[PDB]
Amino acid sequence: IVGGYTCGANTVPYQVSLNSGYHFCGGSLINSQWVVSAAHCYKSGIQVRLGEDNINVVEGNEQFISASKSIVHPSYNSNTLNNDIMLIKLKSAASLNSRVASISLPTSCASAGTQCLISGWGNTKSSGTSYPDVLKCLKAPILSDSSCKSAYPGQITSNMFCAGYLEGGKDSCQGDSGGPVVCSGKLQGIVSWGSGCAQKNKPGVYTKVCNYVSWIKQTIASN
Ligand SMILES: CC(=N)N1CCC(Oc2ccc3c4ccccc4n(Cc4ccc5ccc(C(=N)N)cc5c4)c3c2)CC1
Ligand SMILES: [Ca+2]
Ligand SMILES: [Ca+2]
Ligand SMILES: [K+]
Repeated sequence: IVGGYTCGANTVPYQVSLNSGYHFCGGSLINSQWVVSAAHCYKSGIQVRLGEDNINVVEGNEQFISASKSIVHPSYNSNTLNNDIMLIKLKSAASLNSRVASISLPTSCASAGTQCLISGWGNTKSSGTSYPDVLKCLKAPILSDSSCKSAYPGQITSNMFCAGYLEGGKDSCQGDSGGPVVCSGKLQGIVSWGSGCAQKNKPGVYTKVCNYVSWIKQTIASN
């Protein structure tokens, strides 16, 4: 997150860190046994870390649970990032508390201009590299589809939306991938891609979750 603020210890309780010996992507807990992240974050040997603030210090609220199963969306296209979503099932159920909570699936898509909260442990530099230890937060509005498509000609699909600032300075970045985009208390997006980070006229692109609700519900019920 570029141009964000320090959220504060367990302020985004559904935020998950995917670890494979190091943090490599964010995720969102949708229930005691399932996490939603991006298909581009797919990897073997995933450990899910819940209730994390500072990823390099154990402050005692953490729950480290191995993944038993990974399911990348059937139509995921690594070339275009269309359908950038994966489900991750936990070996054992997480213990929900004030620090570890699940986020609800959206019942409908959100409108352009709706304010959202994006979070993660990604790079905080527009151009440079500086990874934080504590979770960063950022408020950003959903952009109009026209603005999104104008910004990335021939690359935006109906499964994507843009959020951020056209004037740049604030965005998600590498390290935030797979992370939640929460608008009006529902998971509306997943940090997917972009052109650099916080650049003028290059907002963040997010997987449009509301398109995936029956897929998520059905997949979960059968696994
Ligand atoms: C050909 C085509 N249709 N494309 C559509 C868009 C897609 O963009 C991509 C595709 C793949 C990768 C990729 C893979 C490994 C490591 C870093 C990679 N990056 C850079 C990358 C990755 C994640 C981001 C999250 C947020 C932001 C952001 N500004 N908020 C930028 C990111 C940049 C990519 C950007 C690939 C090109
Ligand atoms: Ca801390
Ligand atoms: Ca910690
Ligand atoms: K990334």
